[PDB]
Amino acid sequence: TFISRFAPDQPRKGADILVEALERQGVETVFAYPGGASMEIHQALTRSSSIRNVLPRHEQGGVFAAEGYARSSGKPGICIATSGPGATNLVSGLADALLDSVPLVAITGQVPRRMIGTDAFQETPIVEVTRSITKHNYLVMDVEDIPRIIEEAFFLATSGRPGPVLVDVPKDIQQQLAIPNWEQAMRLPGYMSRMPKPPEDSHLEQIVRLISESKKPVLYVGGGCLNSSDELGRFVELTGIPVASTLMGLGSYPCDDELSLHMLGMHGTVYANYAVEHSDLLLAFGVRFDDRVTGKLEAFASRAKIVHIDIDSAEIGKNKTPHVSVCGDVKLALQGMNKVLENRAEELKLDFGVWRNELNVQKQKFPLSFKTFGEAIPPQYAIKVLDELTDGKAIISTGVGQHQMWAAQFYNYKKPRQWLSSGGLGAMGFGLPAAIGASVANPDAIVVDIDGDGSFIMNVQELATIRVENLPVKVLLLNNQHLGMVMQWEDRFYKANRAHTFLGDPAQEDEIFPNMLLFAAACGIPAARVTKKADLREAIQTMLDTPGPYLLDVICPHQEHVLPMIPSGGTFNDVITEGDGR
Amino acid sequence: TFISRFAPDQPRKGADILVEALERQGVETVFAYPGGASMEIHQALTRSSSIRNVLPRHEQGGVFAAEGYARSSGKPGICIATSGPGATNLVSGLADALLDSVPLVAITGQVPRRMIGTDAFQETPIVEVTRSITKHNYLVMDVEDIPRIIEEAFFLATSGRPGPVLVDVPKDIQQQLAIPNWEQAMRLPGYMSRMPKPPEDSHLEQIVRLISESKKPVLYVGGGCLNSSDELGRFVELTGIPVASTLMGLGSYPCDDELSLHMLGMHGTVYANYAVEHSDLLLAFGVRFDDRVTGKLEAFASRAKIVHIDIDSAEIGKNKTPHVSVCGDVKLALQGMNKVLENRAEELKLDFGVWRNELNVQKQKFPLSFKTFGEAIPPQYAIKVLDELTDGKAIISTGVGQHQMWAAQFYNYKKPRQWLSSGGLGAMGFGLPAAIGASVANPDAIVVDIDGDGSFIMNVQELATIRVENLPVKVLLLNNQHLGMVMQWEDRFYKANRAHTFLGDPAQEDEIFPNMLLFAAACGIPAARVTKKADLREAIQTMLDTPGPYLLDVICPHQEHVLPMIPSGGTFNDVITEGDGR
Ligand SMILES: Cc1cc2nc3c(=O)[nH]c(=O)nc-3n(C[C@H](O)[C@H](O)[C@H](O)COP(=O)(O)OP(=O)(O)OC[C@H]3O[C@@H](n4cnc5c(N)ncnc54)[C@H](O)[C@@H]3O)c2cc1C
Ligand SMILES: Cc1cc2nc3c(=O)[nH]c(=O)nc-3n(C[C@H](O)[C@H](O)[C@H](O)COP(=O)(O)OP(=O)(O)OC[C@H]3O[C@@H](n4cnc5c(N)ncnc54)[C@H](O)[C@@H]3O)c2cc1C
Ligand SMILES: Cc1ncc(C[n+]2c([C@@](C)(O)OO)sc(CCOP(=O)(O)OP(=O)(O)O)c2C)c(N)n1
Ligand SMILES: Cc1ncc(C[n+]2c([C@@](C)(O)OO)sc(CCOP(=O)(O)OP(=O)(O)O)c2C)c(N)n1
Ligand SMILES: COc1cc(C)nc(NC(=O)NS(=O)(=O)c2ccccc2OCCF)n1
Ligand SMILES: COc1cc(C)nc(NC(=O)NS(=O)(=O)c2ccccc2OCCF)n1
Ligand SMILES: [Mg+2]
Ligand SMILES: [Mg+2]
Ligand SMILES: [Mg+2]
Ligand SMILES: [Mg+2]
Ligand SMILES: [Mg+2]
Ligand SMILES: [Mg+2]
Repeated sequence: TFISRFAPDQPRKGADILVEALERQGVETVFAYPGGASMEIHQALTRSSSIRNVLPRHEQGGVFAAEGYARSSGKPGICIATSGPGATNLVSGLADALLDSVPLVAITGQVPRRMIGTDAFQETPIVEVTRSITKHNYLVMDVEDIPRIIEEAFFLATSGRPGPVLVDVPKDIQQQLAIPNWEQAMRLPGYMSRMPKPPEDSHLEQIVRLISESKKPVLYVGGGCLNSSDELGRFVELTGIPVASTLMGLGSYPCDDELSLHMLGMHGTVYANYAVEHSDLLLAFGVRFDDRVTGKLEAFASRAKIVHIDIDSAEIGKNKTPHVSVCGDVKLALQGMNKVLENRAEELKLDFGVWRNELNVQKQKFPLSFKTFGEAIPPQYAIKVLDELTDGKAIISTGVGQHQMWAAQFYNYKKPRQWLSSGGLGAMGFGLPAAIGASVANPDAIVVDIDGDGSFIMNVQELATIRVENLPVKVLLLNNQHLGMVMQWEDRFYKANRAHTFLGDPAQEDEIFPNMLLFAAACGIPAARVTKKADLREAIQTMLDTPGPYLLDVICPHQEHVLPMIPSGGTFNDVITEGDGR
Repeated sequence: TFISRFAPDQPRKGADILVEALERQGVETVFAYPGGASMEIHQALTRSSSIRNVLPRHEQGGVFAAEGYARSSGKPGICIATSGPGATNLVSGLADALLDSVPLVAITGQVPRRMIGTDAFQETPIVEVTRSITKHNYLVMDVEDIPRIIEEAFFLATSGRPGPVLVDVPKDIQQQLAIPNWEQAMRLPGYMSRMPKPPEDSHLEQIVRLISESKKPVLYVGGGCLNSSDELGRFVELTGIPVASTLMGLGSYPCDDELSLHMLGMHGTVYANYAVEHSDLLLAFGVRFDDRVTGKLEAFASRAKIVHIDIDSAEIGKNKTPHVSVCGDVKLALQGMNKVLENRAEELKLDFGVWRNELNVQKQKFPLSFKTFGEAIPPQYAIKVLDELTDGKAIISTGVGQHQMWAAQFYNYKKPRQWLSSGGLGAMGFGLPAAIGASVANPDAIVVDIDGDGSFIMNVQELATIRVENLPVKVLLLNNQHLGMVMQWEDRFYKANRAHTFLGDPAQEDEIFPNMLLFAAACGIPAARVTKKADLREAIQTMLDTPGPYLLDVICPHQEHVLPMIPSGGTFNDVITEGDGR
């Protein structure tokens, strides 16, 4: 049973009830930054012997760290901020967690209840601000509600389609004395009654039947499969269907595998987008048919029967209309379909080697390619060397931009939750704090933040967090001195007319600005810069072998372009396969 | 103490908890119309021996009756409707109660909690629909909340500025068994901490001082004074300040009194609007400076020091900027100012007989006047005869239109809560149901609905309610066969071009259509029609002397106009004092 630090008849502060509510959820780590409206919560945290606090240097760092914790572990991430300016600094993280379906519980202090609505000191209506960028939120109006609301928040954040839940706690409720009741029933009758049931054998056998009748099936795998790598891998054994993955699904099926078509979509491989373009059966498991993937919807999988299995009924038929649909956990659907495939194996005689051979011809004519100019370091090459020296077992977090795409293309993720990247919102500054959360959740792992120079500086203050918490976070900084992805679009569509994409100092144009090594130096983090491709392998090896945190500044020619590229709203026939800024 | 019909350890349905919650509030009458989602509440009502239900024939009749009950008694009116179409039929009454600050508690049944949001049978999101036309509303999500929410609803409806509160109760909560806790504390910390305090002697003596320094003071009295007739009357004794009343304030100060300037505003008396126009001190007690009263705001009381005493801080300075302000109960402000005036009486030497004489000259040159054409019945005359034959002691309710203004002008209300009229929203069909509620709340009173033919037919179905409940409701129907007030504006501003204002039958143009006597006949209510002014006095006398309900159809020439008239947005110099539709 659970052991409380208080007697069952002993009144204690609401802040102490809230912390014990976290303890009763199995919480061991929080990311909490103190302020006036949350001082009581922070005092109660020091009284907890089972919950560790990682103090960020910015609440956006706190929420992004909670995301990295969640994405790398499957557990909910918990961040805590004070009222007013603390709460508003969470907003980008809440939106990011909602768009990527990341389970997250955010607790904000609030001004006393009687002060609400009066423009009080450090008051913002955070429940109103965040209603459209959270899965649910609460304003606690009585200390007796703390056990129930915390329980509901964790249940909502982690069940169904996961997402962020914000709990706003007025300071007077934190100080009120009460005796908690941990037996209160949750008040989610509508939500709980609309929870998907395990899929029926009726629907599952229709799918297995559709597979046997098809000649060109393609698996279309996304973020919803992160807990189904075993079931999915078994499914691929029994069917031999090639696997195309989204940015969010990377690693659900191993990238180094022969049946892997790698990533599809705007910057997906030519052969992955080819497969979807010419398929007759599209198995869309745990995906939401977003515009980065589909392009022009009418042309996406235009001659395929579309099977869509999603745990969110609101996603089924939202953009692309499926032929067959299953609303439920893809993990269960895979388990059920795997049994059918095992028994009726010899009756089905599944063989797609002719389709696979057609795709492997595309895989040989159009592989992912990069150019090497003299001794300049290709960013693609740097990530490939990191893959080798870490044996593809590192947890990878990124910023947003060209380096993000290259980290997606040129690292072979073997398991899900190695890949931590902001996909739906695409928020710069995510990589460094996310690596902080992933390292705390996986203390023995290799954690590398593959960051861009614009993204890295946005939350550079979290270097102090990495040092103080003694986290072995590695930073592989692909430094092209530009806002690279926006620069690439300037080259393609605006005649290379630069509009504020250069991040260096124009007074000293040929100097690396700023000097990221001194940012690491300021926080006592060893660092180095590498410029010549000949030095890169030993440089990365040094970063990995040096215990504790390390920053490697990898200088790269800025004229590189992420390829291939299907322009926004385009079709497969519009794919760009050559060119850069030279 | 209170005696429950259940043992303190005996579980009972939520519906039974809700009814006992009403009993514990002192509720004796409700206006409840049954439907599927509220059947449990109606079953629980039959188990109550202290609460009577008056079954309307339309839920709009139910809410309007609850209004009449409230306006005529000072107690909150309680109406109950089922989900969906029952709840939506309350909407006009909720808006009407909010605009006129009438205390009201509306209970709606709702579909089961788990069905909410699914377009279920007879489901409408009534809490969303009514949020902007109620003072507050609730969606009960647990049977344990019923005692607390009902207590908060009555507290909010009746404290501060009164208003309607809607409580939405899902059917599954009505059926759930529980043991109520009647000791729960309310959760209104912000509202209760912002409640006005009793006025300080600091503010009150500044006002008494401002009175002594003024030569032309005018009292400007409205709906906020309905509980202050004694204090106000005493205040007028000590100061001799003449009293101008709004439509909502009629009867706070007696109309037959010599210091009474009667009603001000768009259809106010020439002398009341004169006083405000030339005053140097305007005592605005319990008023909200609405556009019907002020006209062009810059010209309203343009040379007066304005004292505004309102219980709602949001009203002070909303339209007209006062010089002095007191946020609090006008009843207490009057009591405090009366003490100062009593003690410092001989030191003040208050005498405004010169100003009063100037106003009494206006009162003699421009009195309220009407014309008599042959034997046709002037509506103004009919109301004056009703005043005499009832000695000004009848409770009067009205519809909306010309007859409403005439009932305001030509009846001398002696006490507040004799005058029940929809002022802010101006909802036709109010008069008949309001009379129903007033009669139930005042069983021994003379209750007369002075109604128009358009207004009366809108809720004519409540005649069945009057008969079945055996209520002595008198109907003085001023029948001009037109939508009279809109007709008057057609005459003045649209060259008498009729645009759907005629309510009779054009095929039989000179026939009274419809025959309201047969409407009364259908419901077993004695009725009569009078056409000649010579017959009017005996006709009204018959209506009054005949026990029980009675309808008197008073035929009137339609070309009458309500005078005087300050056009909308005009000034005192724009007042119209002559003309009609002839
Ligand atoms: C600069 C940039 C470029 C990008 N370009 C690309 C690109 O070329 N290709 C690309 O793929 N992405 C790209 N993206 C990422 C992108 O915008 C989206 O994040 C991604 O494409 C959508 O991922 P998804 O389809 O797997 O759905 P997700 O966002 O991962 O959501 C999961 C889906 O599965 C469902 N689900 C969740 N759990 C379960 C379960 N247990 N069972 C069943 N269903 C479940 C959810 O309801 C939801 O519909 C890019 C992002 C950036 C920032
Ligand atoms: C066809 C038609 C014509 C009309 N023409 C006129 C007209 O010529 N003249 C006219 O006067 N009206 C007219 N009206 C009515 C009108 O539109 C308004 O209802 C009325 O003028 C406003 O009443 P009020 O100023 O007393 O404020 P109310 O609506 O009665 O509200 C009361 C005010 O006092 C405050 N208050 C409440 N309780 C207290 C308390 N205990 N202590 C202190 N303050 C308190 C409230 O906050 C509020 O500000 C007409 C209506 C109709 C339908
Ligand atoms: C908080 C935030 N602000 C601005 C953004 C708009 N974007 C991008 C995009 C694609 O989302 O535009 O739609 S990418 C990008 C530039 C990235 O600079 P880098 O870190 O150096 O990486 P690289 O390897 O050089 O490309 C910008 C400015 C963004 N997403 N987040
Ligand atoms: C629900 C409703 N619908 C329409 C209305 C618009 N109005 C009016 C007004 C002033 O509010 O117009 O602004 S008054 C009026 C006509 C009144 O017909 P009567 O009952 O016969 O009385 P009378 O003695 O003849 O004048 C209409 C149509 C209204 N207020 N309520
Ligand atoms: C420099 O002022 C500081 C500084 C610090 C460190 N702490 C606080 N704490 C409070 O002021 N607490 S409070 O009484 O409940 C309160 C009353 C009114 C409005 C807000 C409010 O809380 C805001 C949270 F700060 N104030
Ligand atoms: C002709 O159908 C009728 C008729 C009558 C007289 N009563 C009811 N009652 C219910 O259906 N009750 S319910 O099971 O809780 C229910 C379930 C689903 C949706 C709404 C709902 O309630 C709506 C209220 F009617 N239905
Ligand atoms: Mg089929
Ligand atoms: Mg090479
Ligand atoms: Mg860059
Ligand atoms: Mg003064
Ligand atoms: Mg006469
Ligand atoms: Mg009429």
